[PDB]
Amino acid sequence: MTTSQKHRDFVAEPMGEKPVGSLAGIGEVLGKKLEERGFDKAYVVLGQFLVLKKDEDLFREWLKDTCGANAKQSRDCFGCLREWCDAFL
Amino acid sequence: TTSQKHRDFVAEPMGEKPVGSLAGIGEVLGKKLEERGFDKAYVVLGQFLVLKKDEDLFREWLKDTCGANAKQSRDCFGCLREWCDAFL
Repeated sequence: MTTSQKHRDFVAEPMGEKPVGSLAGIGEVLGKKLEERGFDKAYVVLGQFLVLKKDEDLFREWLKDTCGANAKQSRDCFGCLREWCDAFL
Repeated sequence: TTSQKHRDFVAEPMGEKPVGSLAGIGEVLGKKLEERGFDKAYVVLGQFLVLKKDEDLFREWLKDTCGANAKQSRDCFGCLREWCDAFL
């Protein structure tokens, strides 16, 4: 296992109303910027991931443009949503 | 009241189900959604989620996007809402 514990905790169960900061790669700084843009719950970011048809390039670019995420942060967030979807969607 | 199509959709994860598996989305609406990029049910779920599950805005978006009437958009909203309550 090379993922974080935080990734593993997110992908282990339905997300319900978890805040956006429950996503791997989304620390307090990125989480506040996402909340200020209306992406306050993790499921709203899931929504964007799905509207983009789970495309890595589009989602990771969107995250960068929306909250300033760097490459590692955006990879971690994408991977957490991708594995959650494989488990639950 | 619900259709069997609704109950079949809300009973299980949607995976890669086509957009036409959603209650309310018949052959005509489905084609118009596919033409606009919403080829899978989960892409419409995505829009429902981006809109924070807001009934008025989602049903209006669906009217604007594929011409859904009030019953079709009612049916589609209700199946996504109940799916999310079971699985999200």
